[PDB]
Amino acid sequence: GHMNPPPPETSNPNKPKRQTNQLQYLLRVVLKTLWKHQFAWPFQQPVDAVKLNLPDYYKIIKTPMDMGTIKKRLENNYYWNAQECIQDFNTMFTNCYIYNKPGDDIVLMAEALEKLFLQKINELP
Ligand SMILES: Cc1nnn(C)c1-c1cnc2c3cc(F)c(C(C)(C)O)cc3n([C@H](c3ccccc3)C3CCOCC3)c2c1
Ligand code: NA
Repeated sequence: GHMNPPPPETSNPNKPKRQTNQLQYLLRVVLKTLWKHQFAWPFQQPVDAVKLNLPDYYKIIKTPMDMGTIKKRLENNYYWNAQECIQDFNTMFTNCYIYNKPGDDIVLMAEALEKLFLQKINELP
């Protein structure tokens, strides 16, 4: 009846690459801190709508994003500007709030990670 879309692209080999203080901070400080949070595990890979039986997930969410994709993107120097990476983290949180309702365990988890994300991102060098 329903299948998953392909996961987001994690490499852009025809684009030029660079290291900046903000991109290193996004990988080694922001992503590293969120990845090891007690409630990070549902956000470390794309939503498997097939395994989780969510046939409406990819009908409601057209810009899926997850930390596993952000991690691979940062490791492949996918981002040239730190604001592109920040936008992917914000898309991941906004998708969770769009699909789910307050009081849902996944939302409580998302709100805790979002608080930690905002604390580290507000200190962006
Ligand atoms: C939905 C949704 N919307 N945004 N996100 C980011 C999600 C999301 C993403 N990944 C997982 C996920 C990955 C898993 F591997 C497992 C296993 C197979 C081990 O059970 C469960 C997983 N669930 C559960 C879940 C929530 C609602 C409906 C069905 C399943 C959560 C997990 C946390 O506790 C509460 C229930 C996810 C929800
Ligand atoms: Na909601």
